[PDB]
Amino acid sequence: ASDSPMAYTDGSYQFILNADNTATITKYTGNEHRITIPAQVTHGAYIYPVSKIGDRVFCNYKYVLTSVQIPDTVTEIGSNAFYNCTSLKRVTIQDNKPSCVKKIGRQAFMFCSELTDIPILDSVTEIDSEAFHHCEELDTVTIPEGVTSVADGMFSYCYSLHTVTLPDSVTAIEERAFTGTALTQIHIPAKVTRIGTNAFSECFALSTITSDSESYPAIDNVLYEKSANGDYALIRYPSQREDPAFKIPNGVARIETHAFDSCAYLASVKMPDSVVSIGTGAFMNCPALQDIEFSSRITELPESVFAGCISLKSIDIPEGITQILDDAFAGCEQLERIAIPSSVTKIPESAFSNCTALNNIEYSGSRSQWNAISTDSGL
Ligand code: NA
Repeated sequence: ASDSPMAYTDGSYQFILNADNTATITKYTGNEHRITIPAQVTHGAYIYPVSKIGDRVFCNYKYVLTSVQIPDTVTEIGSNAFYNCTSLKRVTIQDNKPSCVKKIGRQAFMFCSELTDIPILDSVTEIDSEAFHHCEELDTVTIPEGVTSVADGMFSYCYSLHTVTLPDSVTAIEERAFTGTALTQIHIPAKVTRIGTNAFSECFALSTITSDSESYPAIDNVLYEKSANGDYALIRYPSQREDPAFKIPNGVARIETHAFDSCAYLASVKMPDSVVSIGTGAFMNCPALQDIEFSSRITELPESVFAGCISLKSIDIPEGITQILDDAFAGCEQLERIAIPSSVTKIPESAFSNCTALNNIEYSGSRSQWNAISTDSGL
């Protein structure tokens, strides 16, 4: 269908009729700053309980909006229902009754950056992608038993969110689910079998990691992904961990993207030769990082790998690296010396951008070989 179903009006609300003799609110035509979703609507000879807030009803609401009250008849909140309601403080249940909300749609509260009170989460079984993306004032969240995954970007950039309780029923934490949050600790429940890329990237306040998952063990307070073949990928080193040095264990095959981003204290890192690849921005914004011992089996320095590593003074790029990608050392203001092997044939101009102390480039090849290095790479 290229059109939505036939809608009726009851006061400031429009609605459609559901197959189970309930109604879905599809439009709001008022301009209140304190919203009360109706528990019932009338059409013809019948009264319909309101079971759903339709997709986008308050999406980009142009008027001032501070609070929303939902009746306990509502079992579903549509996608983008309160998208960009940036002064919305609270979403409560009428008469302080228990929430009956079971499903929350994609981006339902995305950009509700002042939202602090959300009791609608208490009996939910499904929450879709980015439902609380940029809810910058949420402080603690409890996901109830019955939720089976944390959908992608669910709490991305929830800057105040310092504690999240995940239930035993969660089997997946999707991509970017907690990117940029204020989590001080993480507990991975036993049934987690998938953690998506950057689920814990930019977690600047993280100090402890615990896990009951055999697929995602916490080994010496570091989160890993363990593959069926026994290989491990290091996925999250806690940024607030105070140890000046860390040696990545033998048996780790990959340092995943942003695994060591924003480490406030880490000064020295050592890689085993089992490490064959490093993800984008693996050590970005590590301001105390001074010494790096590389694996002999890596062949690339990925994008932004050491971007913002402002204490880095000297670095020896291992023989066998064939390319140094965009922004690899961008903003390394104290970098004075870099040894580049003749195997490096690609270095974009941005790789050493804002490297004002850089006065000693030790290149093991000839001037002709140096001039043959390609400076081409997209963004
Ligand atoms: Na090598």
